[PDB]
Amino acid sequence: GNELKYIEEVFKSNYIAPLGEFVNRFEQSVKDYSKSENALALNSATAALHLALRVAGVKQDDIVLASSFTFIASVAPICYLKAKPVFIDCDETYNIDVDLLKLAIKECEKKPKALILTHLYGNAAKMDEIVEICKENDIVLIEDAAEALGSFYKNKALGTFGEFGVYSYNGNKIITTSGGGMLIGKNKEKIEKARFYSTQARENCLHYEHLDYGYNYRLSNVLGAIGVAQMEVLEQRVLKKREIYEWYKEFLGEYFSFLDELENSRSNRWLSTALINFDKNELNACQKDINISQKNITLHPKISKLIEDLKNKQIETRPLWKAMHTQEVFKGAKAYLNGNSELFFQKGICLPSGTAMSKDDVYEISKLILKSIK
Amino acid sequence: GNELKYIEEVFKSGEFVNRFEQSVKDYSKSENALALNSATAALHLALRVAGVKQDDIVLASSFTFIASVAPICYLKAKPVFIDCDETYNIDVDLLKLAIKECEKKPKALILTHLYGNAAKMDEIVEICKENDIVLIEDAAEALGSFYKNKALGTFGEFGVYSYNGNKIITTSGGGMLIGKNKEKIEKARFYSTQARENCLHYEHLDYGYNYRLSNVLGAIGVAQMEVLEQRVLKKREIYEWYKEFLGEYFSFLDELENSRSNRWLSTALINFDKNELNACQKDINISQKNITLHPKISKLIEDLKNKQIETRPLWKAMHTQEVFKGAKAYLNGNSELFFQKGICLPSGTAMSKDDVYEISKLILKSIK
Ligand SMILES: Cc1nc(N)c(COP(=O)(O)O)c(C=O)c1O
Repeated sequence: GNELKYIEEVFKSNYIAPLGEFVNRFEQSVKDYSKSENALALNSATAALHLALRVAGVKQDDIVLASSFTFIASVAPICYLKAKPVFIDCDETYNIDVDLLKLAIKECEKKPKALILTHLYGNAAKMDEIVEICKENDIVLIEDAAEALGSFYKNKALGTFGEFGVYSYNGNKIITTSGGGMLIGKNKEKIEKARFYSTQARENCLHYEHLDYGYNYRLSNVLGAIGVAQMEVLEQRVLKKREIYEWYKEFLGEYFSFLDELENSRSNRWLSTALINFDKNELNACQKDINISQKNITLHPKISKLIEDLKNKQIETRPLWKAMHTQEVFKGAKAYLNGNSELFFQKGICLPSGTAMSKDDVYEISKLILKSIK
Repeated sequence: GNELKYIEEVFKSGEFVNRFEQSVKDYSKSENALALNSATAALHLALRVAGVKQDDIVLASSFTFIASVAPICYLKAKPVFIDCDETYNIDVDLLKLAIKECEKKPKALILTHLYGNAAKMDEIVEICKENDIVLIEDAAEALGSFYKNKALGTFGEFGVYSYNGNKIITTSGGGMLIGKNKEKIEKARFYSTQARENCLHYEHLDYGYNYRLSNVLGAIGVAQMEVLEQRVLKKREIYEWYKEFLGEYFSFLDELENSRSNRWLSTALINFDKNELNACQKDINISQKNITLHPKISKLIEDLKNKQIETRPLWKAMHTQEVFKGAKAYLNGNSELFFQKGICLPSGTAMSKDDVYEISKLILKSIK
C-alpha cells in the first residue's frame, strides 16, 4: 500500500506541515468509513477503552458489565479505574447473550454504570436488543469493536451504536498501524475531553498548567500515516477475509461448524473460526451466576492434536479466547454463565486468515486439518 | 539517517524493538532494557513493580513535567513534592527533611534530571539507600547525560528515557525502562503485554497494559540511538554558543563538577544572581498558584514569536498546580524563581553558530 510513501512524507514535511497532519487524516478516514461524527487516534484500543470509561464517569467501586468471552485487554481498563467487572457469557454469535445481560442487570446490587460489549472475531452482537436494554437501564454502552473494524449490523458500522466505540490497529488486526487505536463516539464534548486527557490534561496556555491529570495516549504521526494507508484497503481486506471464511466452510464444512453471522449483518471475519463435532443443541446448557475462581478448560482431543500437527508443518492455529470467568485475575468477581464460551473454547479453532492467502493455500491448510482429524 | 531504511526492512519483515533495547543497553551500560510506548508508561510500570499501592507515599521532583508524576495518580498513591537546587533538580536537604517528616515510610522517589542536568547523585543515592526508598530516575530529557562518567538512569533501581519531546503530537514516540534487577524488568515486560502467562492460550493471574513499543517505532528508536552521541555534542556546542553570546545578561548555571549535561534544551536566567537562591524556606499544602514571568522574559517570548522564533517558559512546578491541591510540598523558592526568570531557547541540532549568533542578537535587542 501507501504506507512507506506516507511515512516518507511525514519525515520530509515534519518541519513545515500542520501538526499531526497524518493523525488528522487517519481520524477523517475512520469518520468517512464508520460515519461516526467524532474520532480520536490513540496508541492502543486499550487506551481508547480506558478513556471511554473515564469520560463516561466510571469511578472506583462502580459496576461495569463486560463480555466474558473476550481478550483481557477489553476489560483491564475496568481494573485501572478500580471499578468492579461483572462478566456475561455469550450466545451463538460469540457475543453477550441477551437473556443473561437482562439477568445480570436485574440482579445487580448497584446499578451498572456501563457495559463494554465486545464484537468477537468481528461478529455483530444482537444490537437492537442490547441497545434497548442499555437505554432502558441508563447504562452507557461502550462498544469494543477492536477486531470488528469493517463489520456492520443493518448497514451501520459496529462501533457507532454505543456512546463510544473503539477500533484497534495492533499488529494482527484486519488492518494495522503496527500499534494504534481509535476512540469514536456520539458526543463531541466527551470525545474532546478524551483528547484533552490523551496529551497529559494541559490547559490552553503558554506554560504548562494542569487542573487534572491525564496520559500519554496520543497516536504518533508516523503510525497515523500507516493508519491512512491501511484504511485505503480496509474494504478490500474485509471482502477477502470473507472469501477465506467461505473457502474454509467449503473445505471443512463436513467436520466443522461455521456459525452464521446474524441476518442483516456483515461480519468482517477478521479470523476464521470453526467448531469441531458441534451441534447447536449443546448451546445454553445452564443459566447460573457464580463468583469466579480459576479453572482450566480441556481442549477437545481433535483440537489439541490439530494445533500440534499443523505446528509441525509450520502452520499456526490457536484456541479461541479463554473466558474471563475462568481466569485467576478475576477471582471473586460475579459472572453469569450459560456454558457457551467454555464450550466454544473446548471445540473451537482459530484458523490462518491472512489476506495474502490464495484459495490453494486455504485448501492445503484444510487438507492437513482433515488428515490430522483422522 | 537510518529511519526509513529500517522502516522499509520492518515492512519487508519485533527485531527492531529488540535492537532498540540492545542499543540502549550498549549506550547506558544497563543490564536490562524494555521498550515501551512512552516514558510515562515506563514510570507507571516502575512504580507498580516497585510495589507502590493505593495510599503509599511517593516522593517526587516538583520542578518537572506532569508526565513524570501522573503515574503516582494512576496508582492512587500520594505524592510529596520537593523543590530544587542550583542544578534544577531535587535539593538534598529538602529531600532529607521530607523523608524525616513523612507519616509513613515513602516507598519510592521519582527523581527528574531536568533539561538533561545531573542531580547530586552520590548524595541522593545514599539517602535512598539509607532509608530503604526505591530510586526511580526520570531521565526522559537526559539520555546522553552522565554523572562521574556513569549514564543518568543507571543509578536508580529503575531509570526511564524518552524519545521525541513534548509537542502534543510527535512524529514518532517511545520510552525505555531500564533497571538493575532482571526479574523486576521482566515483570514490567510481562505487565507491558497484558500480563499473559507463558502458554498457548490466554491465561491471566493478574492484569496488565498495552505498553509495548511498536516495531516501526522501535526501528526509528534504533536510528535515533545511532546518532545520539553526535546530537549530544551538538547540543552542548549550541549551549556554549548561547553562553558566549548572551552571558553578559543571562546566567547559564554550571553543570555539576565531573558531570555531563546533554543540554537537550538550552536554558538561561535573566537578571539573576546566586544570592537569590534558597530565599524562601517552607512546606505547604499545595494550592494553585500563578507566577508572573519577569517582564523581560514575557517580552522576550512575544518579540521572538513575532520574528517567528519559538521559545518557552521553563516547567511550572507541580506544587503550583491545581491538580495536586492538598498534597505536601517542601520548598526553598528556587523552582518558582527559575520559572520567573527563565527561558527555554531554540536548541535544534541543525542550527549553525551563525544561527545561534542571530537568535542571540535578536534576544539582546529585545532585552537591551
Ligand atoms: C522530565 C520528563 N519526564 C517525563 N516522564 C516525560 C514524558 O515522556 P513521554 O512523553 O515519552 O511520556 C517528559 C517529556 O518527554 C519529560 O520532559
